[PDB]
Amino acid sequence: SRTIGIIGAPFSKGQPRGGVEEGPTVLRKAGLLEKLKEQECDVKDYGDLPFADIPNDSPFQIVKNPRSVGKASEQLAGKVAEVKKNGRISLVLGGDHSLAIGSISGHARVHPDLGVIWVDAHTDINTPLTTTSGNLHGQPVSFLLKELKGKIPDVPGFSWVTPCISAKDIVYIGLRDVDPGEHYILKTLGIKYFSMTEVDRLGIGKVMEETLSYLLGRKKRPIHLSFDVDGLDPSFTPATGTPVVGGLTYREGLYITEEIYKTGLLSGLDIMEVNPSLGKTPEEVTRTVNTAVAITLACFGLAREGNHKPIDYL
Amino acid sequence: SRTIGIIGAPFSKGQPRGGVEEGPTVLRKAGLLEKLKEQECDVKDYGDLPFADIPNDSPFQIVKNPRSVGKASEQLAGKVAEVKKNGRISLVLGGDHSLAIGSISGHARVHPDLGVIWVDAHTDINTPLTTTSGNLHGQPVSFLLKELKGKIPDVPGFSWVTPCISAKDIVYIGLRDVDPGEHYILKTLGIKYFSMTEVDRLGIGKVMEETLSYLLGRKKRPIHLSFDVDGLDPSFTPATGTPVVGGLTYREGLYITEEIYKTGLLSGLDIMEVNPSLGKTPEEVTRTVNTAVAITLACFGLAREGNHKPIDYL
Amino acid sequence: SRTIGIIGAPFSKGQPRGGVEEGPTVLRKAGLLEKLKEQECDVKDYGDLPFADIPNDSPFQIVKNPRSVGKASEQLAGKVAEVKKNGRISLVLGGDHSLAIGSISGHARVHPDLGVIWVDAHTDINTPLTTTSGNLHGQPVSFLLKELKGKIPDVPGFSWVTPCISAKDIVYIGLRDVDPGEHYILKTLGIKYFSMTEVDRLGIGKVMEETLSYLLGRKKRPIHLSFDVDGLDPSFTPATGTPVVGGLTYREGLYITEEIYKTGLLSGLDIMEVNPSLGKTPEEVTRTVNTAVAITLACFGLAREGNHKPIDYL
Ligand SMILES: N[C@](CCCC[B-](O)(O)O)(CCN1CCCCC1)C(=O)O
Ligand SMILES: N[C@](CCCC[B-](O)(O)O)(CCN1CCCCC1)C(=O)O
Ligand SMILES: N[C@](CCCC[B-](O)(O)O)(CCN1CCCCC1)C(=O)O
Ligand SMILES: [Mn+2]
Ligand SMILES: [Mn+2]
Ligand SMILES: [Mn+2]
Ligand SMILES: [Mn+2]
Ligand SMILES: [Mn+2]
Ligand SMILES: [Mn+2]
Repeated sequence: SRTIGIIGAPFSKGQPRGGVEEGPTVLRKAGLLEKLKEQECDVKDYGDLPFADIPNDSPFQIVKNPRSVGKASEQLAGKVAEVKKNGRISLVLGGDHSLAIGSISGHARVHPDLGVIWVDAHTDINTPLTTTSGNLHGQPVSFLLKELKGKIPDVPGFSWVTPCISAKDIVYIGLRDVDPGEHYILKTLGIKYFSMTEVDRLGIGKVMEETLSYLLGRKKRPIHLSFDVDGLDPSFTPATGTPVVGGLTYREGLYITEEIYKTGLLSGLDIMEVNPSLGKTPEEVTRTVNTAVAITLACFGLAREGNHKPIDYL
Repeated sequence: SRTIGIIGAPFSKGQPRGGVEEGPTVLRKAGLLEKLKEQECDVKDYGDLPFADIPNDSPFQIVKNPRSVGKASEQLAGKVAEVKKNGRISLVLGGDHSLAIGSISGHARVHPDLGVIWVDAHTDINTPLTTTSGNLHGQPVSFLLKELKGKIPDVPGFSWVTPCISAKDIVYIGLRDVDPGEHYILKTLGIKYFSMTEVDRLGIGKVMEETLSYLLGRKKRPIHLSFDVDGLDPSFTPATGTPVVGGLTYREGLYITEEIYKTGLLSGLDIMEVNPSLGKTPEEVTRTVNTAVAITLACFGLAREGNHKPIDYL
Repeated sequence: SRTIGIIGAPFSKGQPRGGVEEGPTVLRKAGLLEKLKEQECDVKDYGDLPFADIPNDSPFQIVKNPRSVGKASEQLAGKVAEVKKNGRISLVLGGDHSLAIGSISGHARVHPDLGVIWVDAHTDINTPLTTTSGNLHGQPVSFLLKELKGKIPDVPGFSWVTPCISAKDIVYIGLRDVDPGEHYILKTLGIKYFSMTEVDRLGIGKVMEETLSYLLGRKKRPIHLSFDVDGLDPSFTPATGTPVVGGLTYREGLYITEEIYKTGLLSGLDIMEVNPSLGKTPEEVTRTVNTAVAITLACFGLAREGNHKPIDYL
């Protein structure tokens, strides 16, 4: 049975806009925990993380808020490892995507053999040196990849980081706004990716087959799904900081997560970048939160074909 | 040549909301009959059915308005059988989906070998015992299936019903909100279905190929298409009683119906659950009615590639 | 390297509505030339064409503004041939689609072996005799096809036209509103087409593979892409004169143009039928222009997976 440990991560300093901190709150108030319980799920809530203010946090070169971002991820890694040791699937409610450094790092402490599926409009693989924005939510993958050690400078706040995945252990789905440095890294390291071009070419059906065969073909292993809500088209998730048109549909989002659930190997989940304050209308917030909840429920067994308990309904 | 008998079925008591009775009216005022004539069609209008008021209709256990629903379907079955005996394709304008009991039953009197394609967000296969709503528009398939006789109680109003299809004679397309009891029946009886998950997996092209091969592979036979407008996404058909997000697109809807037309075997058609009173704006009503008309026109030969008469246009 | 010659064609008299003349202006003000320069491109601007007023232009039978349309295309053919002789890809900003007579004709003077890809909701293949509207933007293909000479009357303004393509040298993508005479011609001449039905059936991936294999399988040759913005769904390009629902998505539009870019054979491009005055809101205009610019940028190398210069980014 599929058993979850919920971790709230109200953190925003990996990017400029403030409202992403309210991510955990609006998802919970949408009745996420209750809805999980209403399906097959054993849910334990490990609460929202207290991220202390680090008021003295001047840029490292162009990299903004490095100490705050680093500490938040350090804290999150500790909590994720704790929930994993308790035999539960970690469900991190973000919060900006810089937290993926902490989420994946903590997960990997307990399950070093994890494979990562990254659903996003962006690769989030800028280094502190290639970034032109300095926003750390556009950099987390570079901190995790072994191949890029010695390319990442000693950024204050990140001394605790030990890269825990290789180029072969991650697959991107949804990419349509990739920086030139990022594209260079992508091609250089030979990372498997399905940009929107590939999804258009192959269909999401083949994308998922290829994705799961790629990661699980050799050996079954724990899956970490890091889901940036901006992976989906802004017509479905508008209340987010860096929306890009031409995204994955609602249907494609549910297909990805249904197929992932059915492997029985989902081990860690990030639901990131929901910013209710960026909704142009109340309905836009509602639509974004509703979609994020739907995505989450699919990850833990809710199937569009229907679900039933193991009894005779007739 | 493709020859039609139109039957209006202004009936609503299979569900709570009243405006679905206006279905026939708004479709006709959209110029449906004229547009059919403007393509290849021989159209006879058998008028709107007069459904008498049965004011004494207390629930049967939780099942609501059983006598009214039963009589409406009994009447409709008689009219459908009449149009079929006249060598015409019955076109039923609904009205709520409980009327499918009458439509399919009457059709099957004349053509017992029919196969059913059911386009819907829902399976509509609750029994009077499994339903939690009591709304009969969520139950019609259970009354039609031979396998489920002895599971259906003697509901007042339905003594005339004799189940006329087996589990193998129906294919669902579009399913994304299926009750647990319904999912149990679906899996137990081995009914062929393409939920939105399958449509996402395979593409509507393969779905239609599989659907038609399934029903027609052994032997050519009459097709009954029961089309709930909520099968399509609410972005296309919002003025309907039980909308569910993540539906079939407009394009997928036309593809389904184009492919069905081209078999030359369409024998019965239901266009159900249009409720103009549920449109949030006049445009939403217009959009819903326009889409329903477009779907209908495709069923009778209107092709997106173009149509032409058998002459030399040059 | 991919090298462009921009030609503004502010012309509207191939159809009734006036604002399409502002096409070049709003695309340029959207920063199109700058954005092309911001990617790999050598851009020369050959300016906007001065189309003299021909006030004496009474209908030829039902065909409207024949002399004005004919002269505009004659002028455009001269400019396109000039840019082609200069070793550049002609980029024509329309303007209504009647200008395709001039664009393709001029291109073909320099590269007689061109193949045409026509992205549109319409076939634009009515002759002056089959048209029921008389609008010349619905007729340009008939003037270009060799097979139809002797079917085209001596329309004033078009004596300069010499048909330059055969039935085999054109592929349509996007068709969903085709007149009966047009469908007759399509089927009679055996022209390759992918209506929305085929796109639904096969997926845009297979459509592009088949399209390019069809045109380029035997021999590599220059490609002319004539892109009517109404090929895309009106949810993406609403500010256009003849919108039709159920169109190609934004994603499909970018996939078509990405795949075309990657052949290295794009030789001529038309971006047609943008009419800012038909936007119901400022945002609709913006959305239409934004989409058209995005389509154009994809034709000249902008890839959703990312782009990078030939250096070491690390
Ligand atoms: N690549 C960006 C966006 C990162 C998004 C983070 B994610 O996916 O968690 O939301 C954007 C860089 N871009 C450079 C030029 C254009 C504007 C900013 C960056 O800041 O590095
Ligand atoms: N399955 C439902 C909806 C039926 C829709 C009828 B159709 O497709 O003609 O429109 C809904 C049951 N559901 C149970 C719990 C949630 C709310 C109601 C039911 O009432 O049985
Ligand atoms: N086929 C039409 C539309 C042409 C669109 C031109 B394009 O693709 O550049 O935008 C429409 C003919 N139709 C006949 C009956 C219905 C209304 C007009 C025509 O005018 O010939
Ligand atoms: Mn992102
Ligand atoms: Mn991200
Ligand atoms: Mn339904
Ligand atoms: Mn139904
Ligand atoms: Mn057009
Ligand atoms: Mn056109």
